[PDB]
Amino acid sequence: ATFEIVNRCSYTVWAAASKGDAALDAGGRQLNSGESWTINVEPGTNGGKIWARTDCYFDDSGSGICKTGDCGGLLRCKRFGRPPTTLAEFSLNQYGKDYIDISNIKGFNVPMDFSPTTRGCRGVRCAADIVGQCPAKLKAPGGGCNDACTVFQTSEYCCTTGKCGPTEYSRFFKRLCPDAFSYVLDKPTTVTCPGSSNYRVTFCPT
Repeated sequence: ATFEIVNRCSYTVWAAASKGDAALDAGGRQLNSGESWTINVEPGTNGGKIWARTDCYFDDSGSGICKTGDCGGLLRCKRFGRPPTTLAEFSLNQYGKDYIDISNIKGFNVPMDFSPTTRGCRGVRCAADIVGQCPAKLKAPGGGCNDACTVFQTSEYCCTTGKCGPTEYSRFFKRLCPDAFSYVLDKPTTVTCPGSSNYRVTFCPT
């Protein structure tokens, strides 16, 4: 499946793509403002994620640091990124269908649209100014808006036993972005697409 990753932000981002125990395609790349990078994701990839990283520095070996979404200091991510990270999430070719969503469960750094480029389903978007509106206790000094689990490490925010409810913090994310997961047991906003759809992830779509 192809994913065209487009940076419409006025700032550089370092795109990342991983399924948590491996890179997807090269795993990451710099995208200056306006640039597009197309990756190929294998059929059957379960639990894939794409995200933006901000404020990165990499040496000539692809080792370094990012202020949001750092994946073990690698340009080419094999692992998931350090919160806060807005997440484009997907599982493809699942009993013949693909499933896509956006999640704020690991916080928010960059606005994004995640849409099919092929027929048969809608896209999802989280493009409100979550960083600007972020509650004081969730603001990340390194940049972005943390989720409450990251900040407070409670069973209720982290949904550790699978019984949690919505919270004042999750409701903030849900108010700003109704179309994204705000906590682990949120009413799902997952879209079912035809198996083997192709996609575009756009940072700063508005």
